Amino acid sequence: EDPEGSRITYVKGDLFACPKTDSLAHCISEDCRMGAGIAVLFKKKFGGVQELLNQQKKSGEVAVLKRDGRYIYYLITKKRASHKPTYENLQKSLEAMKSHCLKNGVTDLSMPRIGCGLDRLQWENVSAMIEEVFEATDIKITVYTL
Repeated sequence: EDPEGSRITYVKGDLFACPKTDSLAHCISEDCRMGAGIAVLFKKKFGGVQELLNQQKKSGEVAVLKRDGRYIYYLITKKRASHKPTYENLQKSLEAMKSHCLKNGVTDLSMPRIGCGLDRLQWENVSAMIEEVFEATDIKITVYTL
């Protein structure tokens, strides 16, 4: 009797108070503008705007910063901040993140309800997508809501 446990755990609280060893993820546009929502706090806490731009990542890719021995993943899901993401680009970006996690030994991720709220995707779809992308890995995801 060897319980895998849930892929996704839900926590009411502050994403940025997650374990310091967890990597973090959220969604941004190719323009790397982080002027609304939780992105504002990613910008304040981790910076990296020019470093991210220099990676020249496109929709469906992931830009990455290393901060304090773990990673901050910038899922590039749309071209511009005022646009809306497709599920297809979100999936591609998550796959990209997964492959980086696996290459770099990341086993624990924390994130908000990615794509949802202002990006106007439906959480039931995103959670299913996360489950599909991370199946057959031992990467656990904690999703934070204030």
